[PDB]
Amino acid sequence: DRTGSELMNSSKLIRMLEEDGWRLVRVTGSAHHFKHPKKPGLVTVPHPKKDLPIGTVKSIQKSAGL
Repeated sequence: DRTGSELMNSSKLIRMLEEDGWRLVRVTGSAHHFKHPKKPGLVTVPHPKKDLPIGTVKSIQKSAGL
């Protein structure tokens, strides 16, 4: 609930990130650091318990999907 470095996300689309083959290579309290063994991309989803819009997620999908 800040206005800086808000990478926090909570959405069903995070599950898609898992199903795409992204693996948690670095475990953190809230921030899940995912790496896909094919593309040089690192996706970090900090997942709290809260209804969060996909506004940041669709930005993640740019790195996670492309």
